[PDB]
Amino acid sequence: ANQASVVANQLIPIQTALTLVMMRSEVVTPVGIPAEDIPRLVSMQVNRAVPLGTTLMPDMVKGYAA
Repeated sequence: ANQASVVANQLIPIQTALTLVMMRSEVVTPVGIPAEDIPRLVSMQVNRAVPLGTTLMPDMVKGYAA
C-alpha cells in the first residue's frame, strides 16, 4: 500500500512517554498505528520495550484508542 505506520526511530524503553524524536513514518507490513497519528501519541506511554525499527501497534500504547 501507500499506507505508512509509526515505526520506532530509537529503542523506546518500557514505560517511556513518547516524544517526536522516537517516531518515524514508514510503509511496513503488518500495518501498525497510522503515521497520521504521530501528533496524538506524544506524551503517551508504551507498555513494553519497543526496539529500534519496530512498528508501533495499538496494544503497545497505554490509553491509545483510535
